[PDB]
Amino acid sequence: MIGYQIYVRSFRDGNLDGVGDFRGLKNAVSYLKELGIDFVWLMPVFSSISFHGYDVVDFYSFKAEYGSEREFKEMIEAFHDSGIKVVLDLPIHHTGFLHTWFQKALKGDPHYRDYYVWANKETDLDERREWDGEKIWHPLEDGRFYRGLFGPFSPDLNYDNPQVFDEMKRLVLHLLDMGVDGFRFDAAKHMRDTIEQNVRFWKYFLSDLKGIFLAEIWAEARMVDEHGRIFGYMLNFDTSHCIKEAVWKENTRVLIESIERAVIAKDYLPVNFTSNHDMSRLASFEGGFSKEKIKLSISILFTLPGVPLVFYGDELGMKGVYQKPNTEVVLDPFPWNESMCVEGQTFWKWPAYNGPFSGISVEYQKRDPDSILSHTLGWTRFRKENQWIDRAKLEFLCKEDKFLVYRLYDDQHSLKVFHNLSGEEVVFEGVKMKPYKTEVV
Amino acid sequence: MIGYQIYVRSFRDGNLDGVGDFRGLKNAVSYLKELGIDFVWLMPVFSSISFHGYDVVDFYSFKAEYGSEREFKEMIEAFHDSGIKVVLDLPIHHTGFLHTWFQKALKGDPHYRDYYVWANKETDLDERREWDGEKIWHPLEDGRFYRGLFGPFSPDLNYDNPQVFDEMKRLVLHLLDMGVDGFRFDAAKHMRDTIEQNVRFWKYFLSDLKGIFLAEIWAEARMVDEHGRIFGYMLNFDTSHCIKEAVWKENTRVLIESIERAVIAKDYLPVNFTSNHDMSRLASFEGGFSKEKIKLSISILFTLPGVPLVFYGDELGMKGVYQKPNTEVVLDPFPWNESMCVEGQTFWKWPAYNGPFSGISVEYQKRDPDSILSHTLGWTRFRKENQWIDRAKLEFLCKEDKFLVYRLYDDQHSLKVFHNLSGEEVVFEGVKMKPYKTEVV
Ligand SMILES: C[C@H]1O[C@H](O[C@@H]2C(CO)=C[C@H](N[C@H]3[C@H](O)[C@@H](O)[C@@H](O[C@H]4[C@H](O)[C@@H](O)[C@@H](O[C@H]5[C@H](O)[C@@H](O)[C@@H](O)O[C@@H]5CO)O[C@@H]4CO)O[C@@H]3C)[C@H](O)[C@H]2O)[C@H](O)[C@@H](O)[C@@H]1O
Ligand SMILES: C[C@H]1O[C@H](O[C@@H]2C(CO)=C[C@H](N[C@H]3[C@H](O)[C@@H](O)[C@@H](O[C@H]4[C@H](O)[C@@H](O)[C@@H](O[C@H]5[C@H](O)[C@@H](O)[C@@H](O)O[C@@H]5CO)O[C@@H]4CO)O[C@@H]3C)[C@H](O)[C@H]2O)[C@H](O)[C@@H](O)[C@@H]1O
Ligand SMILES: [Ca+2]
Ligand SMILES: [Ca+2]
Repeated sequence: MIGYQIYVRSFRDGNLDGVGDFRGLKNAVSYLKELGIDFVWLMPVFSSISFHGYDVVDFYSFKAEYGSEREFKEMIEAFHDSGIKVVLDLPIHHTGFLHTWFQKALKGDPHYRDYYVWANKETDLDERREWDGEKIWHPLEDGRFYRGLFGPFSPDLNYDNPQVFDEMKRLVLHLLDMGVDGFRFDAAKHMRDTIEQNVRFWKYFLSDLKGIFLAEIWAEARMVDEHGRIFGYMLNFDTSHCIKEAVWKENTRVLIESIERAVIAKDYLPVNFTSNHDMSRLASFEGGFSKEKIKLSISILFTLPGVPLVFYGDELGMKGVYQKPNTEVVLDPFPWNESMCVEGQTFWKWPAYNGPFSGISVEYQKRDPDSILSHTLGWTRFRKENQWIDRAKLEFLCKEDKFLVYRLYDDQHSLKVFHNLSGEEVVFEGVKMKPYKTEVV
Repeated sequence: MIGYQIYVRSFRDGNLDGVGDFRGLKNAVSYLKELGIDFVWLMPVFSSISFHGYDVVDFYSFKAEYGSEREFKEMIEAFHDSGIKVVLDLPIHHTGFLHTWFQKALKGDPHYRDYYVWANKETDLDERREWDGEKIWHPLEDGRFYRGLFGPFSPDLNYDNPQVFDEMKRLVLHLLDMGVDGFRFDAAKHMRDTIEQNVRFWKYFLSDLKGIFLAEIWAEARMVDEHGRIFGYMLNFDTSHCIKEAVWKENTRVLIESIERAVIAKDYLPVNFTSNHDMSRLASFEGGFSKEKIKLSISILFTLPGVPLVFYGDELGMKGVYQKPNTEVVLDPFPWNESMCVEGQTFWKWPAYNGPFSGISVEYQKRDPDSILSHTLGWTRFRKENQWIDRAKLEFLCKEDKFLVYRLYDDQHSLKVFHNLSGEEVVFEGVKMKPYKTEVV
């Protein structure tokens, strides 16, 4: 199993307007299939006014710019015809400020008023986030305060209200009933105010539901476990980082610690990725790094158990440094050819980090056997033929400073991995591990 | 007559995807009618993969994101419904690289190969643009060289060929029966190789047509004059830039030589604009300027013969420093309210020079008489009750380095206007004029 994270608007255009849409997604299948992609994780396809669409104004209507509900379905159909699943990012933790539910709660409506979170005499208004620490309590003139973790325009939904519960669960059944193979529950970590409350929440919420359930609980390995089992697919921020950090600091330690810590034997499938939209792209890790180091990070990712996910463009090494509040710098148009002028190319805005003629397009890299894509095409094909590695067991045979070597095995398999993090050859079991290379014996 | 240039994607959203479209444009009518707009010029609405949309790939289909032909026309009616005309930007000078005809011409199709311009053995392959001075002749793997004054992906059509003419003649007709009121001809200055050939062309092209034919010719007034009579409406870059520079230098000199140069006695209407997408915005003119000098620029614009045009947002003070290749920095989303979060608002990308809570939104300035909007309103409202001023005659009653005074008159009408370009008070014939104020009597 190999995933691929797509930002719809930047992937492929299907109606000749430069804006990525459902039809173009549909025509990109060959690329995905040639990339050995099993399922696509599609960032917010629901109508919101933002560019990233995490503040949904309606879950029952799609983004006009991506397409119609009919077009959405023919893309689902098509993807299946080609054996690929489709997982939709679902930010049900909060609705946009303009969602009709919030618009009503605001205008006094009682039924919807309970759909959201408001300040109570016994509530701390100076309460801030655990990370950036900006307040979560936002004021209305009528002295009213509704809580919103991710800002005043992403009002948190009351998941205490058993009405919201069904209100939403009915939706999950809707998209599923429509074809959606799975969801990527956006912010799964914050559905309720206490760790214990959230676990049970998901317990009930996913009760009688089948399909890929990917959760985003950006936290300490320890917590991800508790939910772990319940979803079946947990986003492994731990290792996703540690691979790059280890390759960067040319040291196996943290990777070894994180492998044992966040991968080894889990009641669920840790989803390990190259990078995502909330951080700098693989190719820009810590002031960006070596073309050969980028590959090594991709090799390690595909030679470790769990489910390997690639954020669209990472297989080409697209550049991008995370920034605020213009987070669209890491959502550049996917470069199909060098001129970025081809039936299908997106160009809704001029590229921030990845412009035309950069030598990083699909049509450019496809040729040079030394390219990051040609390389990734290598491990994606390998991992396609070795789906037994998903649950495979790991056994370290070498924990040196600049190199790692372990063994992946199951009842009827056993493969030995050789990762050299230094840029100077080292030997193990007769094997001559080259600089910054993964060998597979 | 007052104009309004709208970049559709950044104006109003009618399908809740936070992207401008024909439906929101329709919903933006109250705004426009109340702003005193007689006709809106709409930047390229045809299918193209760029964000601006000047490299068309078909003129018979609308930019997916903006909507369908259905919605396009439901909008056309509503605008006509409110006494507003729809002028369309028409990039018929060239086609996009992906446009059908050029793709067929790339194969050799006898018919379409001659729809474009090819280099000859006696053609200076290293020709150059008059201004920035770049290559006009683009190469092709098989030695070929085609001509595209705007880029290898914007290959100009060959107008020595009647088929190209007919082809575009039908188009205009098509869009006209469609209800469109007129066209803003993009690069209307380079339709032919000889300044004589160009006029002949335009003369013959528009010979039996009716509507607002606004030409775009970026040249000395003398050239604009030769084509003048044929279109009837000419975009006036000469005076448009002078009203801005004269304000910036508090030196009426250039303005007078300019008003004399391109506005006085013309056999067609000079269209005077606040600014456009090919240069910085009014508010950012030459390091941008004070809320004072901005109103003064507008004051002057709405008190001169010809047709005053406002590039969307300029009535608000929208900053925007022009630059390339990311020319979308001047196309910031038109801010309806401060939080930029209200049904109809766009946010397809994070603003470049006009982020949220910047005090320039429409809802914010509607509640302040001193705001650039209130000031523009008075000017459009005034010029609305003085239709005679477009065809009006001018003569200078007073010419002083820092303040201008002149007379607008026709047979039954006469008006005195007083402009103060300096920050120091000035009085003329028993009438003081505060710093940067304008007075009409
Ligand atoms: C309104 C917003 O909507 C969208 O914003 C989105 C939303 C809201 O719909 C949710 C998701 N992302 C959230 C996540 O669901 C949440 O739990 C937390 O995640 C924080 C995390 O809670 C914190 O603990 C720390 O996590 C720590 C770990 O705990 C630690 O163990 C070790 O691994 O280090 C990391 C980081 O140092 O930092 C993370 C990010 O900085 O914030 C991120 C941004 C999306 O990916 C994101 O695009 C847009 O993306 C935004 O731009 C927009 O502003
Ligand atoms: C393919 C392209 O499409 C789009 O570009 C678009 C196209 C392509 O269809 C045409 C139009 N604009 C063209 C214009 O139609 C053309 O004639 C020339 O216009 C030149 C002019 O010909 C030249 O003489 C000089 O003008 C002189 C006057 O003659 C002189 O009297 C005094 O006023 O000083 C000025 C400047 O010093 O500079 C002007 C601009 O720099 O270039 C501008 C950019 C549009 O506004 C523009 O958005 C995008 O904007 C681009 O980013 C993209 O690359
Ligand atoms: Ca599209
Ligand atoms: Ca829209």
